[PDB]
Order: sequence, then structure tokens, then C-alpha cells
Amino acid sequence: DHLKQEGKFTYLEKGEGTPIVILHGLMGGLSNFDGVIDYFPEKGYKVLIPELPLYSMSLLKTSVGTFARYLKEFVDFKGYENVILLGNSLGGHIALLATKMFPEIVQALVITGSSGLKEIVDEVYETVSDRNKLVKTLAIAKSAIRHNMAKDLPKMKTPTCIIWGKNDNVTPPEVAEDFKRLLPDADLYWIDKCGHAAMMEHPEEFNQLLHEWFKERDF
Repeated sequence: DHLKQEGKFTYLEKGEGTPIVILHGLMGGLSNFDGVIDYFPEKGYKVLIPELPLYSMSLLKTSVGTFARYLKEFVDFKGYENVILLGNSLGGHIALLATKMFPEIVQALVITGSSGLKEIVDEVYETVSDRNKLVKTLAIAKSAIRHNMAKDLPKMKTPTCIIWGKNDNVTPPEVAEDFKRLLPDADLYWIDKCGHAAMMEHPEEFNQLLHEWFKERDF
């Protein structure tokens, strides 16, 4: 597991087999996914965690659509014909939009505590006093909600795994079942006593749930 910087792309890379591209949210450090980074590369998977240009994208090309196209540019750069997308919070929304815009590049979609329907405190105050980053955060939120997925979901054919905390406060469990309803080919699994970051709160069960879903479908 080492950090790569090739061109404008900064990303973590570990593993060799089937590529899993991970999209974290705004809160996201990469410590969110240590569970995934330790488990799946030893199970024959390639884990890639690219750093999206959330707050760097010009004064104003900052939209969910831009991040999705950035993801596409990353996969194309890597030369993959298809990947597995794993997304959390805003990252899940980026992944969803990417699967909508470029379905032929996505083998499967894994979603957990995503939008589209402790000491982190010190990096949300960053948003409210950074001065020029608040606008970008506001730009993202405006772009995100304007870009609702509810209408696009009914036939995003790609196989989708939805893993959710049974007591999520940010994105309530109702949202998870909405995803299950609209998506034509999706499976829903819950994790009890778990909030918005199943990956981090329970990397144990998340890995096992996700791994078994992969086994059933050959992913």
C-alpha cells in the first residue's frame, strides 16, 4: 500500500486483481477505508482511492457532474475497460452519477451511507472560515440536490450492492430502501448499531457482506 502521484492524479493503490475504485465524501480522510484496503487486496482485488478535486476545480466548475467526469478520466487514464465503484456520502453520489453517465465502464456499484436522494469537527469549521471554500461547498450542495437521482434510478441496470447502518442519522435507512425500490438490479444489506460510516464503524461485517456479494455474482 503506497501513495501514487501520476500527473494530476493523486491516489492510493494496493492489490493486483480486479480494480475497486473508492470514492470518499467531503468529511473523508482515507482512514475511512483502512478496512477495505487491508481486506480485499489479499482477496484478489485492486483497491484504488483517488483524491477528487472537490475544492480545487476552478472558481466555478465545481459540480457533481464534474467530479463524475473526473472519475471517468481517472479510469480511462488507468486503461480499465470496467471497474467496481464503491462510494460513501457524497462519493456514493459521484459514483451513482458516473454509473448513469458511463455505465459501460462500471462492472458493479457498491453504495453505503450515500447522498443523492469525533475530531472531524476541526474540518467542518474549515469550511466556515476558509472563506473561499464555503462557496465551493455551497456550490457542491446546490449541484448535488439539483442533481437528484430518483428519476434516473428506475433503470440503471448495473448490479448494485447497498450496505447500510441500521441507525444512520445523516442518511436515514429510509433512503437505503428508496435505493432498493427504484434500482432494477440491487441488493440491500444492513449493519446493526451502525451509523453513517459502516466502513469505519464496522469494517469487519462490511468486508464480509461485500465479499459474499462479490462471490455470488463473480465480481
